[PDB]
Amino acid sequence: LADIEQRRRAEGLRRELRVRPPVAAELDLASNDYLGLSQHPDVLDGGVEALRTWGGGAGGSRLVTGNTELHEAFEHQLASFLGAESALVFSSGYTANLGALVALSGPGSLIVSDALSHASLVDACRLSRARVVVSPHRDVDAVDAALAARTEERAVVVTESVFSADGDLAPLRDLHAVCRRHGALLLVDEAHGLGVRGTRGQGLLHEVGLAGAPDIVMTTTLSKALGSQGGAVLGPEAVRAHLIDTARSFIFDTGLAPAAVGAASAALRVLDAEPQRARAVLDRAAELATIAGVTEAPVSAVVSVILGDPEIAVGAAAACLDRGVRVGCFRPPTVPAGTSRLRLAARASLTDDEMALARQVLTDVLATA
Amino acid sequence: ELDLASNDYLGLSQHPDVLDGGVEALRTWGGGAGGSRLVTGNTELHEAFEHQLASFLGAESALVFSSGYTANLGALVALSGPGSLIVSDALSHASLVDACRLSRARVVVSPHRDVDAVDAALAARTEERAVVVTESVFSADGDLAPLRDLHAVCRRHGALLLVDEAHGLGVRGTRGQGLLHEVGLAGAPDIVMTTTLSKALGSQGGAVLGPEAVRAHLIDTARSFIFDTGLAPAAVGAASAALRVLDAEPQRARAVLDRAAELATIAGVTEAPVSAVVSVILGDPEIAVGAAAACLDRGVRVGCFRPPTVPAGTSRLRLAARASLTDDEMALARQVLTDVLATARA
Repeated sequence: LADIEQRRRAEGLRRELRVRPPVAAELDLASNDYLGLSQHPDVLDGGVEALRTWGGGAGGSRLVTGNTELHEAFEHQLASFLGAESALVFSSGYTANLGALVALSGPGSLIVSDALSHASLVDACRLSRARVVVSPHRDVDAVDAALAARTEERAVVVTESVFSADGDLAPLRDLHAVCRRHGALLLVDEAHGLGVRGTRGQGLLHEVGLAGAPDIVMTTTLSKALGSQGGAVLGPEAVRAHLIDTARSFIFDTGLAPAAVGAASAALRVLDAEPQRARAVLDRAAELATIAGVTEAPVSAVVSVILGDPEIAVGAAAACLDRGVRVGCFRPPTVPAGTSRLRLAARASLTDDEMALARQVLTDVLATA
Repeated sequence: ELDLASNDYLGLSQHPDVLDGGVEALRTWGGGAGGSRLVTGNTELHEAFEHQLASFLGAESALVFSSGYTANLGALVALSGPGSLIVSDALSHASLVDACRLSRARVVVSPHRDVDAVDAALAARTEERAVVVTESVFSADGDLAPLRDLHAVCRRHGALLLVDEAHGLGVRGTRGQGLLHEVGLAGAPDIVMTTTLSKALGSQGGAVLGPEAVRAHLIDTARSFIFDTGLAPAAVGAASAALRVLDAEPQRARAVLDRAAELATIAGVTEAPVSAVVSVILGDPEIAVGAAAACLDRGVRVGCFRPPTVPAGTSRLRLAARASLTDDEMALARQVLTDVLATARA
């Protein structure tokens, strides 16, 4: 009942408030539309055409024909682009993670999940009803130790390829080595890897040479680089079939709107035709990092700018905002108490003029902090 | 062929205004929303639709999710949690089980529409916080939940009532506002409602409706919302337009009932259907799939529930009514279903 109301008290008095409305007007360095494809003309046209062809939403789930030919065609397109045999779309990356992790583990199995994991995967781990071990961030030897000592026959090692927290890279090859050595599955969330890592933006798995691996399952969102909505699970065909019969986050879920599928497919075609875009987001990231005084070269789209106390940094975010530039802002308790930071999300579609605005605003705001 | 298996209850998925709304939304806001709705996703469009839907359903506030599934996850997880009690109806529990598991709460599963069982569960709890979860129209048999009784019992024990109106929206109510609104429970301070946008409203997504505090609470604490990139503008525009068509044309909501009755008449069912979907219980798990295959082979796709979904003695066909059903299609259904059922119950 009213229990809600002073668990407003506790976060009314304390540093947190929600939320805000836009309508396209200023410079956004906080979105994860890494390739700027969300508002690309061709993506808009693809979503519109798909919408006019199939209508709004669909109807049920599938094993032969519930949704559409559109979904399958896109699944094959994405799978072909990423080097996997099969793909299956979900309503979101969240539900894709739920479905995949639940279907590939279950009771009596082991899940080894990186500590800095997005959730998405914590809820998936809970929903899986498997034994969950949380291993230290990118600690390969810890994972190996967990896998070697297990009594459960079936094991899944879960990690992000590019971490949502700091944008750092996971040691996918080493992890896959320990996985194969102990007969474990490797499940990698490439939400921040797709369109960013790889010479052509195929993700970190493809970049480090693990595309098409028989014991690797990949998940990703369609809402970042591919600038749309929805999720996808990719891997060997058997994985897709298994998902089709068993996945409570897929059979009960009405799936993905045709418009989102068309937009994602178009975004994929533009990305495939323009590999330079994937380099462009990294280059822009580097530019932002140089503007912000960050010495560490960006390995992903997002640049973290650690300032310190949670009120010079929020002040920096407010000054940036009042000068037409919205940036990301992490503070306690989302991050450790001494590391309140700004977060700069690069996009491949950033023009030199927009970068000039960012340069002015960020230079001035940061110089006085 | 004739599809009697879809849940596009109002036939709005390809309604011209729905298409135009989605196209406009897409051309205005683009594909998806870049990020979540704590980033830059809370668009004027989402807010406007939430207010619109809340206004139509008589609720104070609404919050849209990427699906009805994630809407249920968010609502149930955020409003229960460790140290609380969840009382979940047995026949709605198989869609809501993931939410119950995710909730980290103590979960008691009560017999179908057994109000006194729920009361006994609420009275004997040690947890101050309790949530009773049910569907208004059950996906299993399309029957109605005793919402008024459940609410009386909830108020007796200071418990929250959580209702999934996925199959009630656009179907129950004089204007298709759902069962809660119909039995006079709209806008109740101790009732939270969820619904999909993918059935009657012929689009995609979910929504949680209730007191303003519920919405603010969800925005601040709901993990299937904060970590979720949300709902496409096109889906929101399509849903909004569908809602406007439904509000302007209540007869559609009446029509789906009428067709359902007709289907029930075709199948020999004596009870007038209380919802869009009609069950034809045959029996054995291959007299029913065989009947479904015969229907399919004569141009009509019907539903078929079997073990694990239903008890072994009641494997059945399911016929989903739509407002967009023509008299010609109803004639086809008459011919095919009468013929097949006579040959399945023989």
